Amino acid sequence: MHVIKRDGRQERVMFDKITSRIQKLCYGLNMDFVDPAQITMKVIQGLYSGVTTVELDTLAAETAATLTTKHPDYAILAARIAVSNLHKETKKVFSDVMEDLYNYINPHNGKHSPMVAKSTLDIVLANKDRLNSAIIYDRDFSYNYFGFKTLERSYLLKINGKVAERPQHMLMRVSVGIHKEDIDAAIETYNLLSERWFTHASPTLFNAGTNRPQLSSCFLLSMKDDSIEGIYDTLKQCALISKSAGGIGVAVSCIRATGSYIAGTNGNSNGLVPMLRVYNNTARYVDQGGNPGAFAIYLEPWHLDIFEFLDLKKNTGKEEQRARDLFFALWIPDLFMKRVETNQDWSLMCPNECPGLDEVWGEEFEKLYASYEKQGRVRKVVKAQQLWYAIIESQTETGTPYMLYKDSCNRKSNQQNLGTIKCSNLCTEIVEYTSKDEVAVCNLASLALNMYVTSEHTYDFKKLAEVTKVVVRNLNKIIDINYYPVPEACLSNKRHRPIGIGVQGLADAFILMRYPFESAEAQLLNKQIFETIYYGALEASCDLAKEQGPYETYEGSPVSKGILQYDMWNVTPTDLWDWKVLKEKIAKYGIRNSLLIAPMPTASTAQILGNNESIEPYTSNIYTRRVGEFQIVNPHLLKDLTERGLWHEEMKNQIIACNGSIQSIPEIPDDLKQLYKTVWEISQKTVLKMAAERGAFIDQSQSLNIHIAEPNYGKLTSMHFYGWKQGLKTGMYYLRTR
Amino acid sequence: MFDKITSRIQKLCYGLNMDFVDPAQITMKVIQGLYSGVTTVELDTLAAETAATLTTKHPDYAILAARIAVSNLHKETKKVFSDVMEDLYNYINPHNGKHSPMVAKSTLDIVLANKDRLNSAIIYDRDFSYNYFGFKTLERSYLLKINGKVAERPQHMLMRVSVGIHKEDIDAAIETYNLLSERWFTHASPTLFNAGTNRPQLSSCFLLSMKDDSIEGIYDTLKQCALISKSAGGIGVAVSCIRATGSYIAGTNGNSNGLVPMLRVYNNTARYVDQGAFAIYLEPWHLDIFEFLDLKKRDLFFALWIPDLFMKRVETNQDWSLMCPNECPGLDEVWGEEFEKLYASYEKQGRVRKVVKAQQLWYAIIESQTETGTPYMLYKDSCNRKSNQQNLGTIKCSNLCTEIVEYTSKDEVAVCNLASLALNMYVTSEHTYDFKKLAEVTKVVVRNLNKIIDINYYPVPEACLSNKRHRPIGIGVQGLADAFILMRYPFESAEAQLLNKQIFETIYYGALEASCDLAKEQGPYETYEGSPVSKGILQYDMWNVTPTDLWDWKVLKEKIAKYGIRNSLLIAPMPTASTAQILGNNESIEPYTSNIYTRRVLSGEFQIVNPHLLKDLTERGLWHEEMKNQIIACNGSIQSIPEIPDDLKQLYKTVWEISQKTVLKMAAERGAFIDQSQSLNIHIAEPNYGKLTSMHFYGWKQGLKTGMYYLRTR
Ligand SMILES: CC(C)(NC(=O)CN1C(=O)c2ccccc2C1=O)C(=O)NCCCC[C@@H](N)C(=O)O
Ligand SMILES: Cc1cn([C@H]2C[C@H](O)[C@@H](COP(=O)(O)OP(=O)(O)OP(=O)(O)O)O2)c(=O)[nH]c1=O
Ligand SMILES: Cc1cn([C@H]2C[C@H](O)[C@@H](COP(=O)(O)OP(=O)(O)OP(=O)(O)O)O2)c(=O)[nH]c1=O
Repeated sequence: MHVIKRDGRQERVMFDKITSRIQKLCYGLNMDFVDPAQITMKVIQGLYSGVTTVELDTLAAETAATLTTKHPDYAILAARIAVSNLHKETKKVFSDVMEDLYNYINPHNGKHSPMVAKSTLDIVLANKDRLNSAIIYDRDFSYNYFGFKTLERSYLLKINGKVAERPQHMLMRVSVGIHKEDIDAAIETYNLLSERWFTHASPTLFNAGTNRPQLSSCFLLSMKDDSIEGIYDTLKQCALISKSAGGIGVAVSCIRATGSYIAGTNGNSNGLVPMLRVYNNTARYVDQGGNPGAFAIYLEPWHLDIFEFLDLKKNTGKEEQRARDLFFALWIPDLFMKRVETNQDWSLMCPNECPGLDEVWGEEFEKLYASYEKQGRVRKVVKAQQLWYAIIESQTETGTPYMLYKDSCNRKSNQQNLGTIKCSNLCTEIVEYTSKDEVAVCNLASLALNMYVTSEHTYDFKKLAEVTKVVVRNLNKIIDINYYPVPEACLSNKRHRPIGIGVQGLADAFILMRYPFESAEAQLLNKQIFETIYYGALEASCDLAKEQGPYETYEGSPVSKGILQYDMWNVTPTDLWDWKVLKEKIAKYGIRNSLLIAPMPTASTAQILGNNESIEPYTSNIYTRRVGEFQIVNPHLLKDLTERGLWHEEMKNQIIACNGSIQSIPEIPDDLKQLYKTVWEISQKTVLKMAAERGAFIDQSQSLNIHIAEPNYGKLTSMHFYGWKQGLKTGMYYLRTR
Repeated sequence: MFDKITSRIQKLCYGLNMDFVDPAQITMKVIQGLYSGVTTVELDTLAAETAATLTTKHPDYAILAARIAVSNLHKETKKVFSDVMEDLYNYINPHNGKHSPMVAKSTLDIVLANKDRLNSAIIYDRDFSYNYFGFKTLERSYLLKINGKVAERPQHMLMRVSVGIHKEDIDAAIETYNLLSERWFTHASPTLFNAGTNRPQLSSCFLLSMKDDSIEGIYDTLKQCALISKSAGGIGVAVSCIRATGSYIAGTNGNSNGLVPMLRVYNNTARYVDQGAFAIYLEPWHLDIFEFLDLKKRDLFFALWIPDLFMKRVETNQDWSLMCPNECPGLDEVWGEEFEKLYASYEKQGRVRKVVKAQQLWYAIIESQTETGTPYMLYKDSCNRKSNQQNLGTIKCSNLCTEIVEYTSKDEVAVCNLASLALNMYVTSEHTYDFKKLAEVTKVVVRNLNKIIDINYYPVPEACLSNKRHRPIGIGVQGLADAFILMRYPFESAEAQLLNKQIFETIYYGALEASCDLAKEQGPYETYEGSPVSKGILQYDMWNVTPTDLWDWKVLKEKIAKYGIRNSLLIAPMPTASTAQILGNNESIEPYTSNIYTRRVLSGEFQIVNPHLLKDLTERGLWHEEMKNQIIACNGSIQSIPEIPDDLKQLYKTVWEISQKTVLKMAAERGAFIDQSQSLNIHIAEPNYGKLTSMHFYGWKQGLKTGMYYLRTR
């Protein structure tokens, strides 16, 4: 028939032609129920006397995509269809893409617009010879579809509207954006970024090697002062960060509660309820412009406005008086948990009546708080369980507030010497020091935990621990060259140098190592997996101290005084790793990095390489993405449903009506039922259990979500108090129900 | 006892024309207190209260109601100024315990040395000069309050204001006091508030230009904004410089959300920081102009900064290009016959983001005004061509009240510290106007306001740099309505029109003669050289209005040509709401809005009628409880009731039936002797868009700076 080619000529569209043009790609697929026949069918069964070739692979790719439910290989295939009709549509070699990206011109103004950077490009052509050939473009056939169309949507820079990079072109520029002048490691960084041994978090990918590269995600802000001059110089600070697309965690603990005396202008303060709507509208003002930004507010429960802090995301409320786009978080000191569970009363205080109440934690905070109580100098006295179910009443309504434990989050941080951490980040994993002239930042890089497994289901620990070895130096260099939108951010992270190495797909990891997520083997691996990262991190940060000198303010720190993160948890480690010689190695030289581990949640940067989204296990065995609107079942799961033939259309529909609960239907081996157990089914005691076990080797904190489709009050009460009781820094990210 | 209170009562009824005043009916309504309880002051509490109720019978019951509250304010306040000042600095906040000096050591110290002459120069029978409703606006905020109890007397606060301004200058202090106390004028509200206090703010005015289009500049304007709302200041903001909705963002590759989500951050800011509200000045060429008049349809007041074109292409039924100040830069920053050439550029260059018929825009503004009242109308190309800061550059906005027109920049956020004139104190018991002292008093006020410039604690250093060079001062007025009424003029009359020419002339040449005097002493304001008046041509020349033979300006033109003036701008009629709800004079320059009005004192609601109306009504007997109701039924109008000699309903007519054609008339006739603008309110309660279209243009055809403040309906 009738398709106009890549030319401008015509070709007889034939089934024999297309089914073989797909057979060109199907390599690395068990091609036993993978079948290029029945792609071509629905395609040709709509092929009209028209329709070009690329605009036929629009059909061919998006059709093999929808038929991923037949096998998780079809997604990886539907990718190559779209990728190959991106390859023949994209410039073939790297230096030619880069040169073509800097000479970019904006057709609105005519203003010459450097997509990349002169700070980068000129080092790029400098090694054009080997760099260009050091790119295996056969590695963007290793991505799955639903990840690739997270890639091209916003990760692959386009020119005037259409794609300008290939995924490898994007990955190499990233590895060039990081090391710039360095090449022996730049291609090394690429050579792990490409075959997905890991990834840098979202912003490190976008504008690595653009002019003023902004390589940092979330940022942290303590309130400058208890002053409008300090407040709006804080408000400016964060508005600037959301300019440069930055997540933000703010300690607003420092602020005059509602009804607190103002000496300067003889009125009472308005509290945070009005002060925070200011941040609310700041958020959906400056997005970056084109989807919205949002900041995580960290108010400590001793603050008089804590109840009204909690009324703030009740679905639909009181209009002129309520905020939405802000995310809320609790920076909880041990004491509150204590006399909730002892059911003794609780004092609510103003940080001005009771000054310096946010800049103190733990045993030091036990008494300073009780000192005001004896003086009588508090505003509200309420039974501690009040504030407690009122929090749960807020969480059961929404999912917020977040739950961080200050006197667990400060007890076990390497930044203690700098003072009290008054807050965490947007997604509650980063626990760094913040102040008037300091706003520490997140240097983030996900780890694809599923990749370090043998085809014999044994773990490749000594490679995980040296990939991190590379991950740490990347994030170090990122600290220097990263554009800091605010001068304090620089002169913070330039000081402390905290980097946050996150992980993803430990959902997938447990599964592909053949472990049920709950098993006493997972458990048993969950240690060592995070022993591995931390070890490789400390080992890498140590080699860096002996080369560039320990960060500003290194000694004073827990490690400089000779006692490490797990030692703070009293959780003595496992003997993979000879920790004695690491401590000693850390001891002559030091470390370059204040904090290292931060299991940060990754969504887009997880969607991209098919791993399931942070540390959380699979939520629904069958789930969906939209870029049509495609059904996708768990890869792993269908991997085994087909190996032994228990997957039909009279099975797919059964699992959908289960929310992935493949536990009901008894034609599936209980070897798989245990293994692919949806997170809901998992009594979450064990998840936080696990978190605490792995948290011992986490410098900062870990963004943990909690899933119970049927959330009671005590069944939520006994949840937090498990996590807090057994040591966690971050108790809960979101609450998911239905 | 009944015969004990009535004695206690006209022991204060002196000066109150005792025919339609009667002391017994006061004692009668208070005996409902029934005694067997109530202190010695609770009596006098509701006794004043009772007298204030009866302003309905005579405006003298109000003045009496004052003294009652006042004579039992002096009872519960010690009687000497230096004492009051002493306890005001030796104040301790007992919620706390820390030392909190409510006045200033820097001023007390100044008080105690010149103590013996200051305390005696204070006349303490001038608190009796105020009337009740004025007195309890005073009670609330102006009189400093030691531990809840009023620590000051009106005198004690006013002498504090005098001493706060002159500081070491005592001879000029009793000066400013004796005409502050004899109500010959008054300073701005924040002045009377923190004059002589620790870290004093003496300004409200306050203007702001976006120091950029960038976030960095958006929030250092916002940082500045909250800082000023901290210091209890209302701001006019120039936001014309800001990216329209969707106008391509640079390195973030985003597109702008434009104005609306921005102003919402300012909205919320304006509500977060009280101890307030901001005005936002957006020129009609900005693209987001339609997303602009829907926000009004909130804590922000809105305003258009209109160039001559927009009107010229609204009459002529001609199109209109809405532009982005980024595609079409420097567009807000240019004015007049020149601006139209720059605007017509991007017209021909074609870079325009949305073009609509200009009259559609226009009625779209009338649609927002009829509902709300906003936006304020101020004519750009009509402000700068008649402004004395025309040399410093295009003035890009006005204040939150639209009387101030001052240059604003990267670090110059102009203030216009303020003081109003009691225009009704200048009359004879021979019904002729006293122009002599009006200059003389204005002579003083300029110098005080200029002392205020030097001592004022400025919230942002940018405001300091603006006031120290320009040294501008907004000298406003009040009781315009009462002046005509005491000169026995109708507001609309031609001898209202004579006099109003003259009235602002004497003020202008009173202020110019005053501003000329402290170029001698200190040296011309630094950016004098270049300004239109350093170029020997004044405000009334830019309107080309030949002044009255009243004064000899040829003399004044020629004083100024020598030494010069320490000030850039001089005249600027406020809307003196509280700042005038004290003396007994009608709010700014507008006529009597409604002959009978009511103010809410806490819980009570007292019927208060036009003090001159009733006092002329009663002179005839033709006033009563039926007359009374008939006037409230008209929401002000006394034209219905034919009993009234038709001479008096010319005199007291309300601004409703005062043909606005002719309000904007007199507004132009005085605007020539006004260095800045004028807060002009517009009043029609049944407003076809036709009326609004014709009243608006009458303004910019007549060359006004402010086309319109508020719209006012029902
Ligand atoms: C208030 C007044 C008329 N009467 C009182 O102090 C006490 N009293 C009575 O035994 C009595 C009986 C029946 C009706 C009303 C009253 C009443 O008021 C008074 O002047 N009583 C004289 C006693 C000194 C206190 C007093 N001057 C004050 O400051 O209120
Ligand atoms: C509404 C809105 C405006 N803006 C504005 C304010 C930012 O400073 C600007 C982008 O910053 P820049 O990229 O620095 O702006 P620019 O280089 O194009 O020139 P200018 O600063 O004068 O605009 O766009 C946003 O960035 N985000 C938004 O959501
Ligand atoms: C002016 C103002 C302050 N505040 C509160 C919140 C801020 O923490 C703080 C900043 O303003 P200030 O009260 O002026 O801060 P301050 O340290 O100078 O306190 P004081 O004047 O009593 O000596 O006041 C409001 O809540 N609303 C307001 O309008």
